[PDB]
Amino acid sequence: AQSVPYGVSQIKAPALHSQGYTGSNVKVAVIDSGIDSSHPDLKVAGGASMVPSETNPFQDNNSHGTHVAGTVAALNNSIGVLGVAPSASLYAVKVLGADGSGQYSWIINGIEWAIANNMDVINMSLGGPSGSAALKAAVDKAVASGVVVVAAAGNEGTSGSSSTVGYPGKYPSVIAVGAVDSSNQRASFSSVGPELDVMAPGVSIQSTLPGNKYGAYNGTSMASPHVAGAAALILSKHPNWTNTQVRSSLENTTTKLGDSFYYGKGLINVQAAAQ
Ligand SMILES: [Ca+2]
Ligand code: NA
Repeated sequence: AQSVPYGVSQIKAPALHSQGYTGSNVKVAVIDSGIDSSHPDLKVAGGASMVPSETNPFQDNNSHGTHVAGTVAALNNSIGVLGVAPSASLYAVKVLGADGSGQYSWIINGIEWAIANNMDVINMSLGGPSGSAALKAAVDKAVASGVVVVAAAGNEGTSGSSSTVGYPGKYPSVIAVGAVDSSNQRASFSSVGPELDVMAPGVSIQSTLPGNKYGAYNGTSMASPHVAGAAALILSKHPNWTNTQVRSSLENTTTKLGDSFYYGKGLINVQAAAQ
């Protein structure tokens, strides 16, 4: 028996699945800890590792990349969960080790791989407090190249009047995603600031874990893949739309939630965005 995690329903993904739009032929790169390609509820189309220590992107030592991957694209079958874009072509771009730590060079190499490999959407459920000119140039390049780039806003909460949006989420070319719960309430951990773009469900998100398991996690890393999945649904309905058009559609059709410093534009609604 399959279950639909609440976050998939919240963003109105089942409305698109009902129409027959499930993300088919859309290439999504999950730039994270790898994806357990053996999970019965996932199909991994390819990938590459950027970790010089761990060559196999298809082994997830951390769990994170597998959980993110299941929010984007857990298969529509009789088992497990359901992803936002269950027919999307998932690619595992390993940039983080078993510790969940990476190098900025590894991340940049993963972005570059995704551009060279004609990915449609990049998800980066990662962030740090410090950016780099090379990191900015990579995200900017991916955008200029036609990629939809989505990232977690960060789990820094509030800090006075300061923005707490991490990098690369802080860059204007990236869609930075904050986290709400099932009641549309911002999660206390969710980073804030002018650079926050949209919100998605990020509290108690059930998804796939390595070794044929399922579990729930909290974080803006869990909100991000809802938006990356949403961009894959939009492209499956409108394959001729640019990344610019996908982004605008998602930002312009949100359910407004509260002050933009805390909530950005509000909650994404894929049914409205898919127009
Ligand atoms: Ca399933
Ligand atoms: Na941003």
